[PDB]
Amino acid sequence: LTQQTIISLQREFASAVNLYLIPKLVLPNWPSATRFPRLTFEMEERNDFSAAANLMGMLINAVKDSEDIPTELKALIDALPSKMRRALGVVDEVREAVRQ
Amino acid sequence: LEGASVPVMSTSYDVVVDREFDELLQGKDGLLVYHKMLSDGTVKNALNYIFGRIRSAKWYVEPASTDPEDIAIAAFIHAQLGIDDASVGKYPFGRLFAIYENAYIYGMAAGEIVLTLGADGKLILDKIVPIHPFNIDEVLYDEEGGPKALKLSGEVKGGSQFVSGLEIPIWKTVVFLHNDDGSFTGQSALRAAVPHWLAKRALILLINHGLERFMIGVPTLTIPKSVRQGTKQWEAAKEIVKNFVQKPRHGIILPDDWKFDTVDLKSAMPDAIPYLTYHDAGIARALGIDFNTVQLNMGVQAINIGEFVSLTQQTIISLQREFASAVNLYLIPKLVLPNWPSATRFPRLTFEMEERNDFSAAANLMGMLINAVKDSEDIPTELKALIDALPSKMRRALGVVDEVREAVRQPA
Amino acid sequence: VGKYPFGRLFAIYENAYIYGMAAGEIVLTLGADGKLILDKIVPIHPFNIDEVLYDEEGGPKALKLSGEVKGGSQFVSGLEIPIWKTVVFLHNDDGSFTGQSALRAAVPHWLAKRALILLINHGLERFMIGVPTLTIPKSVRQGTKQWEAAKEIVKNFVQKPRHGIILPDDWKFDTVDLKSAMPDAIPYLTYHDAGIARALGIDFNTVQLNMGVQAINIGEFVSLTQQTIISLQREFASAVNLYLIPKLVLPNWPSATRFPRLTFEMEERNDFSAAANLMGMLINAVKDSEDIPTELKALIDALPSKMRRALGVVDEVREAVRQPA
Amino acid sequence: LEGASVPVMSTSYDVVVDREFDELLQGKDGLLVYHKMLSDGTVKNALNYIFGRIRSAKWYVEPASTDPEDIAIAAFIHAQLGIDDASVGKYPFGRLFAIYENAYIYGMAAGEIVLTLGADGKLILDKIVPIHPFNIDEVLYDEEGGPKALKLSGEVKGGSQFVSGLEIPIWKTVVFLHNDDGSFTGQSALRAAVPHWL
Repeated sequence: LTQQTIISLQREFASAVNLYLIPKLVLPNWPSATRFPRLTFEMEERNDFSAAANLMGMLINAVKDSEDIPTELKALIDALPSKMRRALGVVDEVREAVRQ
Repeated sequence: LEGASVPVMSTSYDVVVDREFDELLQGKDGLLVYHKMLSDGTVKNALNYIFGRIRSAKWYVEPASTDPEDIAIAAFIHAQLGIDDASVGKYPFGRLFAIYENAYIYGMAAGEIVLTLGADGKLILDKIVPIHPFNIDEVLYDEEGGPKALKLSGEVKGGSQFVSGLEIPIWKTVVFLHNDDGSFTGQSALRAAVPHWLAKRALILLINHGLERFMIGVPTLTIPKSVRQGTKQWEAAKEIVKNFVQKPRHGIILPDDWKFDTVDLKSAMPDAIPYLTYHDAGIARALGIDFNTVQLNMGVQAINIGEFVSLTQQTIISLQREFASAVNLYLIPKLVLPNWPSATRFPRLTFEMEERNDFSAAANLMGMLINAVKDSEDIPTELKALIDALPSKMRRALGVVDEVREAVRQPA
Repeated sequence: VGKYPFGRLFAIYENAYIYGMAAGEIVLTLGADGKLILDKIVPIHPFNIDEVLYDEEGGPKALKLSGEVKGGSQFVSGLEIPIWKTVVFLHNDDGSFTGQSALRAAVPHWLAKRALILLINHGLERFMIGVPTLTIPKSVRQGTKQWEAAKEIVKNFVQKPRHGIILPDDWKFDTVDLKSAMPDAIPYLTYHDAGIARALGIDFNTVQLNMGVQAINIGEFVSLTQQTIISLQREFASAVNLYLIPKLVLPNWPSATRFPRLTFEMEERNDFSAAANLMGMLINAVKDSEDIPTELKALIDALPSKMRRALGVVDEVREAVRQPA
Repeated sequence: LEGASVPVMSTSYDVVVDREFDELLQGKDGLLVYHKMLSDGTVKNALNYIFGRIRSAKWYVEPASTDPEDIAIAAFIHAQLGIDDASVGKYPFGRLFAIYENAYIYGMAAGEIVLTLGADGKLILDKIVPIHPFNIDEVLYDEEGGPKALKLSGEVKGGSQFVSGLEIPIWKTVVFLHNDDGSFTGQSALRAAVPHWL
């Protein structure tokens, strides 16, 4: 119940960074830029980790005999309905790009 | 084919004027009461929970149909709001919720919709200018009782100038009403909490006063009839009574015809805490919260707190629908029509229903679906086909298969 | 959520629940497809209904309205609308076409609660502060310095307790002996207060909520309350099915003899774990099918009633709408 | 393509002036009350929990789209902040949270954004200079009630000189407001706790 208060404060903080800071860092380097990256966070409302970890195991088992498990697994996850996708966590394409 | 034969009429009869019978809560004097209630810790605790839960409802855009054009228009709106997993969004998204919060507290609020030319050649949302009910003189109506404009008066932020009877047409605005009864009159959610709030404040004053007389005692000094005011003896009497209260360690030396005592109150102090917390917790009950916000986790209670949080969801889901209705009626058509002048049906802002925790059972079913299509040549396609064929309860438990999100996530 | 007018119908039904009856004017316009479509519902508040007019057989034929146009442009006096231009919501119609407020049976508990809060407020002051008494010699007369001193003592006892009381030896100060502790009226107050919600057919305590020693199974009392709320859902659906849907169908299909019906999913018990498990067993059975959706829908419609209904609605109308042209 | 016809207006009516009715909590005298409340053990216990949970929220950067260019720009920002599993980050990341904490306590705070030339040729974040509400005289507004600058007065740390009415344009700053009602006026989160504290 207390998380509904604290998540509101996280949104207030993110809004200020997204409005005042990020455009000031992007425009100098990309003067034509029309849309901007956004700072955001993972929603923590309830502890569904046991059920979510079990589903993660069932997804891996399904793509196990794949010639490229990472690619097939990421494809299968993005196809899940919203509640099921979000329970596994963030598939961070920006982290992936930085780690190249 | 004929239009309406019945006009919109005021909710007025006898002492009830535009839904209100109590003179102290009529018009802008009413707004000052609701403003003062925001300084109460129990009111603020309730609004923090309610407003937090509303924003967390997993907001998304449903298209008018599965037609590719309806999907395209829905994707434009998705992009305008910055729909995302945390409902952070682009700047104006958050501003709409802040205006709706003023409507919840005061009964009505609004924003001016400002468009600009996008890089694509499309007209896009530039900003929402918030309008506070303190700065609304009145709503103006046509001859059939339909709203046509807002009349505004107030000081420009910074104190450069006063605004005096400025009129803005309704078609340039989004208007949020709380609990509209059909007359286009909003009402503060705090209305039914006023009696409990007044009672709580009066009881805290009474307990504070009682605690001093039972904690310290009321000193009495009985002296001979010969002692008159303005004597050395008289000063000594006043000094004894004063020191009893201020300097208890001092002690009291008396001649044998002077008698000191405290008033016998003839019982223990009454325990008013249960009656105080009845009125205090009653503030949150009046907003439709179905768990005790003052005792919270303390004391002997029901085993299943989760069920009382689920009961509270029926109140908060109603507020989510009220917010969505206003966006769908006032904002989305104003963003679509400039770019698609022939448009006859519109995307709708909506949310995921959160009533019960069925996640363990739903995740287990999700696993059984994946296992069934596992040896498919294209698992995503087959899985989405199988899900849309499920009976309603089973489909909805898995979550939203968001075709608009899918269209946006198309790489160019 | 729906389109704008959907929500407006629920707001009108809410007025019917509170007051006994309410109504809305149905306004149609020409759609892009050439069809007559719903334009809007104009809500009608019972404060603005003079009466229902009846034919010679006691069937309703019109509403007579009086009220002020919103914004105060003019007063409307005895305006008559035929019933066929309206949706009418009655709460608990007994067969006579007379609605009754759901709040009727709560009035006594509401009056008792208000009277008890006044009585407790008054009692709490006399037990918390005390009623001061001052006994003085017969010689002390009104309109004297001594008389003012007496009035100042009793006033200050109430207002300024830290002040203290100095008395000559033939003056006696006391508080009235009430001869017992204050009676605990909280249980009787909460009996009447919680009684307001009992009178509306709610079967859990809405005043104590989660607090105090209780039944283990709160869920069963929420299920009992569903029998009240499902009845209200049927009352709402009946009015839409009778007054609104035929008015949307007949203009476009003048020969129409049968009509679609607004309905809802029955929510009585939480059988979701068992139902989700069965759904998994059905899928596993048709898994090696060349067309799983078709075979699965065939198998589900063949299930016995309890088992079919537990899975939810197989909505053929939703399926038709979701057809891309 | 029409401009706004309605200006931003103050939340003021009768005794309510810019959201506040109690004289003892108006303006900078108000800030002294909220500062004193920080020495209360129950206030500090609550702020420790709230501020800790905010920083622990697994912060990351979402791109404007799945387009490779939008991903590239998002990666630049990710690198500027030093996004990582513990939300430790590079020096300035932590400074933004410290400034937001002042906004929560007092109602508003700010930071000056300073850029420098990076090794790659790009303009990069050099630092955020924190601005405390004790050292803000006022926000300056345009004719439509939009904020344009901050006017500052205070003593330079170390006591070298007093600064008097220094003006910084808003485009050189990040501004944090707590619970902005639409008027660009923040409010202390501690406001509703004052009666219980007394």
